[PDB]
Amino acid sequence: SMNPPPPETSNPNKPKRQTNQLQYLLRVVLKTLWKHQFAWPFQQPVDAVKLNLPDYYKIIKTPMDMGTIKKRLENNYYWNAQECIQDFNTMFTNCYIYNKPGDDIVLMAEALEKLFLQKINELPTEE
Ligand SMILES: Cc1cnc(Nc2ccc(C3CCN(C)CC3)c(F)c2)nc1Nc1ccc(Cl)c(NS(=O)(=O)C(C)(C)C)c1
Repeated sequence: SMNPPPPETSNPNKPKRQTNQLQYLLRVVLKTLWKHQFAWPFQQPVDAVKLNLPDYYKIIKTPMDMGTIKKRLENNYYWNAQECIQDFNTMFTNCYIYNKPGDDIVLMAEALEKLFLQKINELPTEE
């Protein structure tokens, strides 16, 4: 059961912007989660072949990970902050959909999500 191609991170025809909110999502939100001790399972797309999870991409149909988010922010791929915030939320929700309460991977996502929520609570107003 192969891995699908990763989510898109480059598209020259996509309208995109650099807003102060998107700068905050890279410089504060992404950077804080990325350096966390629990970040590594989320730093790249799930390799469901190497992890022996043949059902993963049959259940998770909108995959997302912080490696993809990092590339999108570095490429200024987004139009607005909500688009990027949705990518984070997709990543967390996907984790809770696929896994069981109290699993190690869920505990790791919950720690990252708590920090995520604390940082987006202080999202600056758009200038
Ligand atoms: C982002 C994400 C979401 N969902 C899952 N679900 C998952 C569920 C079960 C397993 C094993 C399957 C064979 N079983 C024998 C043990 C468990 C699995 F490999 C992964 N994985 C994720 N990313 C990830 C990336 C690298 C690794 Cl090494 C792991 N492994 S892990 O066990 O979750 C960890 C060591 C606690 C981090 C996960």
